Amino acid sequence: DSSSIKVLKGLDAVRKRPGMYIGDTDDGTGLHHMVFEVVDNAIDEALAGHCKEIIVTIHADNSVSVQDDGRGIPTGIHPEEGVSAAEVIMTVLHVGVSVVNALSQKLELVIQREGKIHRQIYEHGVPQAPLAVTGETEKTGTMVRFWPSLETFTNVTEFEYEILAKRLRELSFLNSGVSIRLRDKRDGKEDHFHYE
Ligand SMILES: CNc1cccc2cc(C(=O)Nc3ccc(C(=O)O)cc3)c(=O)[nH]c12
Repeated sequence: DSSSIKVLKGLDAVRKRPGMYIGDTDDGTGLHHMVFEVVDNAIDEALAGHCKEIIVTIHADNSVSVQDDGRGIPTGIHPEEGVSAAEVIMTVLHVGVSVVNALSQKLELVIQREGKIHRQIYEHGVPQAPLAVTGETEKTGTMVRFWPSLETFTNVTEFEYEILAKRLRELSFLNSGVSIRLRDKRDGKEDHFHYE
């Protein structure tokens, strides 16, 4: 199946030359760019008028989650490639959320839409299983939590609050109307960014 082959070549490509996709993997810039890429996806959903709140969280285990209250990534199985439209978005190259997926040792996807909660787990960009319904809900949105591969990233491996805060504040400025929360579980620090 062409599609599976393609996807794995893409993932492999990104892990072999991460500099070409995420930036420097020693100085922290690439590592923080992982967060910004995921956030940019949530910003699109806000720009489209479906997302009002985005929540960025620094977890104690040095992963980062991004939650929006948008529509939820479509979950219906694409006829054309045999898996959830969400998995296509998470894995197909073109920088795209697939790059962050490729360079994460684990990624967790939680989608709320059409009354159902769906969940999928990825490792180094590869799904452990197809997207599956775990429950019901009245809410909508997309939550992506990722744990960056320490095979890829060295030296600066811990997320730095201030670096995330500066960029998220910039993004709220550029995208007037979007409301962004940043919360650090390591010490309870939090901020709310919202402009005009
Ligand atoms: C944390 N959030 C987050 C992380 C990473 C990727 C995405 C991707 C989307 C997205 O693709 N939404 C979307 C919604 C509806 C439809 C439709 O046709 O109904 C098509 C696309 C998103 O909303 N949020 C994301």
